[PDB]
Amino acid sequence: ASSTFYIPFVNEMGEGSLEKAIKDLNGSGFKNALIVSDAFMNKSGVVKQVADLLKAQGINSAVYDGVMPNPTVTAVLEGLKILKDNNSDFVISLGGGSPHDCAKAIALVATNGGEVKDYEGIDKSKKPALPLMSINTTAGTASEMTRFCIITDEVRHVKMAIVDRHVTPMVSVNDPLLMVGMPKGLTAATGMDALTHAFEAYSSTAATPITDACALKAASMIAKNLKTACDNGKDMPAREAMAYAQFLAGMAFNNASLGYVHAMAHQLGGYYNLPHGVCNAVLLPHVLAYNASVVAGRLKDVGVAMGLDIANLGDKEGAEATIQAVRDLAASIGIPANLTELGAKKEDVPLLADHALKDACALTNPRQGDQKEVEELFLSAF
Amino acid sequence: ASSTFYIPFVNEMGEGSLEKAIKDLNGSGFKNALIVSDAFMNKSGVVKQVADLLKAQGINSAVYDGVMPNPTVTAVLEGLKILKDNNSDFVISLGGGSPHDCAKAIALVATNGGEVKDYEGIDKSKKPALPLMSINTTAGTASEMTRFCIITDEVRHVKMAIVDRHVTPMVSVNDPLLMVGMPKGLTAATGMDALTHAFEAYSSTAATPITDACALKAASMIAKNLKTACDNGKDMPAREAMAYAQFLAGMAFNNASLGYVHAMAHQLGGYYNLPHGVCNAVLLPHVLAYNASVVAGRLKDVGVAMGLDIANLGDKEGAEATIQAVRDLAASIGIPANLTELGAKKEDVPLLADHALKDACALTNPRQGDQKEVEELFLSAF
Ligand SMILES: NC(=O)c1ccc[n+]([C@@H]2O[C@H](COP(=O)([O-])OP(=O)(O)OC[C@H]3O[C@@H](n4cnc5c(N)ncnc54)[C@H](O)[C@@H]3O)[C@@H](O)[C@H]2O)c1
Ligand SMILES: NC(=O)c1ccc[n+]([C@@H]2O[C@H](COP(=O)([O-])OP(=O)(O)OC[C@H]3O[C@@H](n4cnc5c(N)ncnc54)[C@H](O)[C@@H]3O)[C@@H](O)[C@H]2O)c1
Ligand SMILES: [Fe+2]
Ligand SMILES: [Fe+2]
Repeated sequence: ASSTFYIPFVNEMGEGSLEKAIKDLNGSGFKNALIVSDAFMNKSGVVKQVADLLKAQGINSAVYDGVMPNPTVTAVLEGLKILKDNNSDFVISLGGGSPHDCAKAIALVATNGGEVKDYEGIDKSKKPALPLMSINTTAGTASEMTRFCIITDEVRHVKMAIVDRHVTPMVSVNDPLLMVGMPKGLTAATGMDALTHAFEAYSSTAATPITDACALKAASMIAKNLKTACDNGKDMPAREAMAYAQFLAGMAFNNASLGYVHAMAHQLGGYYNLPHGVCNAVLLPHVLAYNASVVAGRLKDVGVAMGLDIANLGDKEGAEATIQAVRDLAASIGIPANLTELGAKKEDVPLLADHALKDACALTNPRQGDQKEVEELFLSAF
Repeated sequence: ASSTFYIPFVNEMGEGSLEKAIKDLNGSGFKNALIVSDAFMNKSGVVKQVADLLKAQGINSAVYDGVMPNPTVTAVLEGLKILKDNNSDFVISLGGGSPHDCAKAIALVATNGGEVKDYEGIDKSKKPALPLMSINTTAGTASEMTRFCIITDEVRHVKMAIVDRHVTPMVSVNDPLLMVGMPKGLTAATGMDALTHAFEAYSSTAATPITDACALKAASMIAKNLKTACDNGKDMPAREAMAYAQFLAGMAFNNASLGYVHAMAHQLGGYYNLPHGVCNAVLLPHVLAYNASVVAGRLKDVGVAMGLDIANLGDKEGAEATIQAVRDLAASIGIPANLTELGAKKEDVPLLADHALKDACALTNPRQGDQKEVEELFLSAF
């Protein structure tokens, strides 16, 4: 239906895929890698691990661990500098979403024009970014496989969006071994983010038969494995399932886009720098009820995929039960009860709702609302 | 077991996807294209169509329409000659699986030099093929998105399989506008080929959560639209659904690989010069029954995705009902009833089985047999 499916040419997954991925670099002609990650990744030795595997392949590396949650333009320039001083010939992002976005920005500018803003928009760059490999460590973002790059400009205090086929990593890596170390909180929040991606992509007005297939399979796997990974981060089968699941969710949202959960969430965790993952998790149930008036039938499909015994229910009751199941799941893994517990203030709703309707994710939401409707939706999230 | 998921980074689909894909070449830098197609595509004017759209973007093009079913080394060589004399900077395949494979080979050799036979096997090429855009016109092969390139050596009558991430097209195009012209025979054939891909991918020992989801969705869409597309090729929705379906089947088989149906069918064609699509179509049900002893349960899963009322049946029964549904679907769209009609001769069975066991697709079949069993499988299809 006049659509486009974006995704990396190569996506390595499963236990041991990291070594496989690095091993595949031998003979590639790369000599100097730029490892873009965060403080924690470098501290716990994950960076070292990569650097050594790389050395065993005759490839040296330089490290930039100055990435903070919700990347910034200063982080990028910071990486470009380190990149230049080491004359890096390729980039490797390591960690959760933040490192990938920063890395995508580094690699794009590395081979293209100047500042980041010059690429704020859709397919702005004319040249492919420097080869980029993204190694994911959380089970919920999928930023390692998206063509999205959101860099925050602390000047104008506005977050720029770079939707470009050129920021799609050349190779994505989802090795569950690097995920076993996720504490319960990050596991629950990123997993609920993955679930949100499935729900919003499946509900999107830009949905295709492909995104639908991936979205439902993702919700199914998350429904059968998120609780386990939260109650036992060492359960390798559950970790591998979530890695696959979060990728499937990405296959879906990277191409069908999202909705009001994210449009609204980006405002709480944007102006109030809250952890992306949880904001979506708490908002999800409430947005589903709102959208249920238009896509009750499809919310039921998701509930059915989730293993719920509702196939015989009408779409209305099926959607409610699915909405209830999401609430029960969130509660079972420690997700906050409402925005009140997130530190949000009801007096900020009018501002949040206005900026929410402005978010690019709001465009594909199945139900379109006005200022009043988004404000009341917010207030109900408290 | 860890896995890898291969796919072009950009995949354009739906009505109008052709115009979008060509428009996106603007500012790409490509000024001279080698269009690889066949006699039909050229005479019917599809080649001119594409050539003209390229012109509107200031891109010249040279055509090679010598491709025939089961692309050969000779065809590859001729195409490289035209490429050379025109110094084409990128390749565009146009048509079904034959042009895509021929184009992948031409593109791979253009940058890697040597001969086609040198790349037979896994990831043998050292450099990425010349940029390649694949425009698919049949609804069943998906070769516009795979990392497989099958070329036939006419001199010694030998099919060579090139399994290399470097042959993955840069951009795939699936515009149902180019599939509307498929005659009922080709619609039925390629449609059954896509269904075979789904079955074999779902039955494969290299299946993953991702290939499973894609395979099942492909089977569900085919069971719902193939018959409609055959009865009336002017039905755009049907054509578009078949296009997404065949792509989804490719998402599955390019990654989990195939099985005995293709292992055997590749021989019938590479010997009696029979159409790829029809060979698998007639063999499918006989191989499914053969494999039913090991994967009856998964075979039942496909049946359910196909909408069969077998959810409440046991695996053996569910599987048998699935296989019968396949036989009935094939009959309903005019697939020849057996290998005798195709012109296959029992006297050649011993050699067909021998080579079938040596086919790369055979390694993933869920049930491994021997010379005698494969010969008997063949004869059972006469
Ligand atoms: N394109 C979009 O619209 C979109 C969608 C979803 C998320 N995002 C972006 O993605 C980012 C969210 O990334 P995220 O939640 O994966 O994490 P971050 O938010 O990437 O990292 C969070 C923290 O978890 C740590 N961590 C990562 N893996 C770990 C492990 N295995 N064990 C222990 N600690 C680990 C990090 O070191 C860090 O301290 C945000 O910047 C968000 O805005 C963008
Ligand atoms: N992943 C892979 O690499 C892969 C998978 C399966 C099959 N294959 C290969 O692909 C080939 C099979 O290709 P196929 O069945 O698509 O067909 P071809 O075999 O591409 O073409 C068959 C005939 O159909 C015609 N045709 C194609 N599109 C048409 C249209 N829109 N309208 C009217 N006629 C049209 C052709 O001009 C030709 O006469 C085999 O050679 C096989 O080995 C490759
Ligand atoms: Fe998200
Ligand atoms: Fe096939």
